[PDB]
Amino acid sequence: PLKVEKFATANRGNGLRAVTPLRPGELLFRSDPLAYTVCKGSRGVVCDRCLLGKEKLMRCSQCRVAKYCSAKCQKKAWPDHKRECKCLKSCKPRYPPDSVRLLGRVVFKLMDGAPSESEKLYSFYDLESNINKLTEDKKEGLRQLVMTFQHFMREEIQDASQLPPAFDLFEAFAKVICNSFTICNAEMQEVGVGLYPSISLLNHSCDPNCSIVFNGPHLLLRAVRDIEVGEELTICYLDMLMTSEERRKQLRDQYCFECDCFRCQTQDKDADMLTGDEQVWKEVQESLKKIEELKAHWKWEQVLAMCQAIISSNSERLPDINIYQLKVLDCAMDACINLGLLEEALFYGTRTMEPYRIFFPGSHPVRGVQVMKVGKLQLHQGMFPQAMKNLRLAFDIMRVTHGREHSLIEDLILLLEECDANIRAS
Ligand SMILES: CN(C)CCCN(CC[C@H](N)C(=O)O)C[C@H]1O[C@@H](n2cnc3c(N)ncnc32)[C@H](O)[C@@H]1O
Ligand SMILES: [Mg+2]
Ligand SMILES: [Mg+2]
Ligand SMILES: [Zn+2]
Ligand SMILES: [Zn+2]
Ligand SMILES: [Zn+2]
Repeated sequence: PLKVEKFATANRGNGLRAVTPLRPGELLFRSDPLAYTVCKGSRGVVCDRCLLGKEKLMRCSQCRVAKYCSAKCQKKAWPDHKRECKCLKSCKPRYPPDSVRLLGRVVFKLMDGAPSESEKLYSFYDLESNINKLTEDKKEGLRQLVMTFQHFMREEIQDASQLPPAFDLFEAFAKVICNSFTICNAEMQEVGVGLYPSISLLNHSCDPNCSIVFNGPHLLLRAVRDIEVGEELTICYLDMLMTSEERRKQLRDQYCFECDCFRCQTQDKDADMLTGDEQVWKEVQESLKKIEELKAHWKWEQVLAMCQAIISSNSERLPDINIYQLKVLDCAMDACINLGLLEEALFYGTRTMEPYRIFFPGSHPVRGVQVMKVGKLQLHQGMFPQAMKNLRLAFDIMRVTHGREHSLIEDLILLLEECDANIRAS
């Protein structure tokens, strides 16, 4: 009962295509990960199982590394965590890279696990390594991860016979880097990384016809536009606010390919993204490196301090459509929400609305969540008609990008019903 199938593309390798016409919002695939792990920055912040930020987490007794929101989450996570727990324990104080911890879970899943439904269309052994396209610097980085893995796993795995029969650690890491999915929360922090081999069949487009959304570790693949029978299915591997030059570099470095898509050919939106004095937004772009690092580690007061020094800077300022200014406004909004400043969060969030409409496609999950947060801030500050307009716009987007299978849609429906009741009382 699949609406999608694997096929061999001409120049792109393997891909995924529709066997039947698809309509916007239609659910193509849903899977749990083959393996996944919390990211280094969100470790000890978000529950290891459900990846939700909780006010109270508790450490696993043995390793004291994994943290859980509930006994339910540690029990559900115990099969995945059982063997790595002894590895994390023995390697303290040192914490392995995310890719190393992710591959360790892959190895344990393949060794001790039943066949994973995540592999239905495509398996881990099928994944693209792009090894013959790797530069010598990339290969050396992989060699370092191999030795890190051999150190990190030395407790559980001392020899190749404990690895799967065909398993080559160099090839395995090459596969992990190109096939890893980043799991993000509503604040654009990356809370986790996981492998979904069936979903790895989707080739990239900067103008994709599909989108992925995450509910905890659970992934949902949906069509965001009408798709003809036989048409290849694509997602965007990258953040939507990047210049064609930035996208080219990232797609080269990580995925070893050159994007020929129409947006990259025409440098679509590049000029509008870079508006303002070039010297000014180079300095903002440099500051974003530190700001987004603080955000990855969930230090909001420090994020807001740096963001205000930009938005409010005595020195020259940039238009809100400048993508680096826009990223700063977004980080400030998310800091104000966590720090409990709603008026200021709404001020920043309101300023991101029109730029988000321009830069994000018609239905994109990032924009849907952004509009939902703004409408939610407006509702709680008691602007009902403004909140209702944005909550309805968020629903128009998120019914396509998220769908009834996503828990956030249920929350949005409750916000709409509350906002509507307030308007009718007036
Ligand atoms: C988490 N997710 C993002 C993983 C993607 C794994 N693959 C896709 C499936 C591949 N075709 C396969 O056979 O397994 C990427 C790889 O696919 C190629 N690829 C893609 N999109 C191109 C595109 N638009 N143009 C050219 N090559 C593309 C590229 O080599 C690139 O590393
Ligand atoms: Mg190849
Ligand atoms: Mg946001
Ligand atoms: Zn949990
Ligand atoms: Zn443990
Ligand atoms: Zn492109």
